[PDB]
Amino acid sequence: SLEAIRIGEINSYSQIPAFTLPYRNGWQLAVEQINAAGGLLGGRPLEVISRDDGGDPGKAVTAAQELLTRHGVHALAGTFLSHVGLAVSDFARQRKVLFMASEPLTDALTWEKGNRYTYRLRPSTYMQAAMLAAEAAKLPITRWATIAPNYEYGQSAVARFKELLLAARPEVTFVAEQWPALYKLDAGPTVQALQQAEPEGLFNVLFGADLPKFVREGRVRGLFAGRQVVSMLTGEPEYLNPLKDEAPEGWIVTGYPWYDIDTAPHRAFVEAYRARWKEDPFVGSLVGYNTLTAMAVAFEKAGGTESETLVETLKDMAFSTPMGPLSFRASDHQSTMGAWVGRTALRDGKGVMVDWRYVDGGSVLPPPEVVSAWRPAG
Ligand SMILES: O=C(O)c1cccnc1
Repeated sequence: SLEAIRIGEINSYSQIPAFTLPYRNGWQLAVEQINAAGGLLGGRPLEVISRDDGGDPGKAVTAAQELLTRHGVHALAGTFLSHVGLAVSDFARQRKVLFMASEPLTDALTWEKGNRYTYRLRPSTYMQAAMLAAEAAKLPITRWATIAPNYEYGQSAVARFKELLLAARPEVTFVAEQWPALYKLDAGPTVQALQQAEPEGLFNVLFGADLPKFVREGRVRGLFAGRQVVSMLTGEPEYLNPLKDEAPEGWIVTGYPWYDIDTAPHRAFVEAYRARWKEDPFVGSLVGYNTLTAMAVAFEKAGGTESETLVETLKDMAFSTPMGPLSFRASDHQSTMGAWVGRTALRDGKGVMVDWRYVDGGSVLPPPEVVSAWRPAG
């Protein structure tokens, strides 16, 4: 038996299965394909040992330690919540082991709290806020209100949206901010506070379980009528689909219009996923698939599992995905994975995105010289 290459993956399987179950389907698909094609480094099988974090930073770090000390994993991967990602990243820094963050979005993972051992796949809060702020900047309104879950992710998303919109439109004013605790939205009073401030536009960061509550209560109380809504992640099917015919219309969102992407590599992924799982993909599926693909490429290009070489190998490293080649920047360890921007609509009683475009991640990233200086000096 040849020794496996082992990846320790940690995620919120118990807390946000809407994302994490299709995500696991995606990374498992990638692993199966890699092993069927001969494995890595002369035939070594790729193995993922996965753990639940309960959506908790402490539990995630305990899991990381167990993966290292009981299973001798060669790298860590995953997480969903931004503060959980930050905790696992700091642990990885201390232990000098690769951590490939998949889904946590805060730009703090690559910038303010960036480190040698941490790389991150998905487009960050900054990146998605840049996409959305550029759209908001074209609207002939000035009065904005924000609503976001009150933890690292929501805080970063709102801070970046405000910064980027104000830079484009110095006359914009932010007339209200609402900060429900994650998964604990008190919809009535929150909606009323937004209405009271008489905004023209709303910027929303609620996702998952919080989103339908906000959509429904906003509608009941007339919050959305005559207002523009700009909303991070709302076009991702894991959040949009459960709303069914109550999906919001005309919102400007980031999301994943997988049903309408016609390019061959993406269709190949959709069909391989459907054949394997008998389910449609969600954005989590693409995230899982890309994460394990990128990691497999890193091991293969490194020629081994040794941590320092592995980390060096990822600098400016390209990897093929269902959306074409992506790379990890040497400067901030951020992948060039982008997102899709467009408007929500109903199609046959289901939420979809229309008038959308793919925005490559590089196009909304500051230059390497700029981001390098935002990282810790040691
Ligand atoms: O906390 C995060 O980074 C987060 C929130 C929603 C979706 N993906 C990531």
